Amino acid sequence: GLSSEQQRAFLAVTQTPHPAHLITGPAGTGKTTLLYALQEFYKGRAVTLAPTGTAALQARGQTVHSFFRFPARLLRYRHPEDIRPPGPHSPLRKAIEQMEVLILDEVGMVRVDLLEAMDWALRKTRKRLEEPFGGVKVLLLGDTRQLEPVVPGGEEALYIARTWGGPFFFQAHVWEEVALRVHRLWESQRQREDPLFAELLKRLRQGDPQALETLNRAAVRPDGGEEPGTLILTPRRKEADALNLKRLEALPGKPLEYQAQVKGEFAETDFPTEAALTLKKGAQVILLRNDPLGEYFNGDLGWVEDLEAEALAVRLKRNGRRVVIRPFVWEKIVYTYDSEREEIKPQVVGTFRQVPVRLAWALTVHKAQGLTLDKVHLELGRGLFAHGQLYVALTRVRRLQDLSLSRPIAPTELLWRPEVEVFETRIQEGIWQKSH
DNA sequence: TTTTTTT
Ligand SMILES: Nc1ncnc2c1ncn2[C@@H]1O[C@H](COP(=O)(O)OP(=O)(O)O)[C@@H](O)[C@H]1O
Ligand SMILES: [Mg+2]
Repeated sequence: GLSSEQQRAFLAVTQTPHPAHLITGPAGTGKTTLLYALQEFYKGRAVTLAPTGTAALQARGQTVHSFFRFPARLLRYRHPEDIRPPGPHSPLRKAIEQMEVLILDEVGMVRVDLLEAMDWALRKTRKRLEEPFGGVKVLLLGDTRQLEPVVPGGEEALYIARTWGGPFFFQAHVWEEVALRVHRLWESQRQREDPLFAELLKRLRQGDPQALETLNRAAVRPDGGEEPGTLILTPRRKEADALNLKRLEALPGKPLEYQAQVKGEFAETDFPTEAALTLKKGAQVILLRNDPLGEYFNGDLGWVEDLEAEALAVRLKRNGRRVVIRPFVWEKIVYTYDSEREEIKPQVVGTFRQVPVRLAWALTVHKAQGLTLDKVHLELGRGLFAHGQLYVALTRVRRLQDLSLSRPIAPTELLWRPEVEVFETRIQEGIWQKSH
């Protein structure tokens, strides 16, 4: 049931012994439905992983961290304390030893250390140290034009720069030992549903600011946020918070405040949600952690149904189901430099305990990455500031008419890091081999 | 500056 373009990639991946493939293209191009066809072909032989919970859900797999039991921190290069093989008689060891294919969805969101940790974990567990991924055939799928992987400041950023030169999956050293065969998908849903939108976005992918004039002519209407069924996106947290606060205060009903418990050193700028979180029944929220039992994910939108002491009920938009939310603990990690060997090392210095809930009438563009919305309004505020931020904001909706802007987009807000441009020009040949 | 993954 694949299109001709999808069948081309399906056959190029399944009917060759080559062990490393990348299937890439813009959103709506068929990557996920091709993944399902690959799963049906391989079924027992393949393990499906993704870097986020919502992507793992859409890929019918698990997160990379959960499968390999990686810690939620910087994965230092082949470091035995961050990358631990499974025990001698564990189910995970059997799963890795018998694995033939690893399917990795949304690979553009896989940070370089995550991918490298996969490589090392597979090599060590399978005892094939000289073969990339321990001889497992890796099928990467994803768009290469997204928000960059998260890289905190301080010694962590310096480590990643020193070790890999950057955060992207194509900067991993494993590509120096195996060639990545590339297969592009061009035909998108959007090309059929709104070709004008698809043409504008293609030019913006190419960094062409010319496209902004038509986009601004079509989409600028400052009152677009006042319309029903409209989620508001902002570049920064402060403006989204003010939006949410206004909606919360206008919502009739009795409020309940959830007070975080903070221990040790945890600056409030690093808080994953508000320390004093006030909620009302019916408030639009977004969940902030992945359920270990798979009933909800970080990024799930929903509505507050019940509010009680350290426990609330949320009705999920995704499936209409009810989930009960209790506090989670986040850790603050600091990396200290040893200054005599290379030797940075993590230490947990603080903890933050709070219900994993944030108000969601307004969201940041970063937080809305990976959601598909029916209608969005972009309240630009002081402006977009990150690689891919404009493109990700625009692509949250299916049609240009579903989008509105508070003001014209400026050419300074169309941002792409040159390393991503360089990698794209090299994967237009059909195969890519990282130098060194 | 500026925001976000991962348990
Ligand atoms: N071969 C196909 N047959 C039927 N529907 C398809 C096919 N390919 C894509 N679609 C539809 O197009 C939409 C986008 O496809 P998807 O696999 O989600 O693309 P992407 O992974 O790039 O977002 C999906 O909702 C899917 O229903
Ligand atoms: Mg996809």
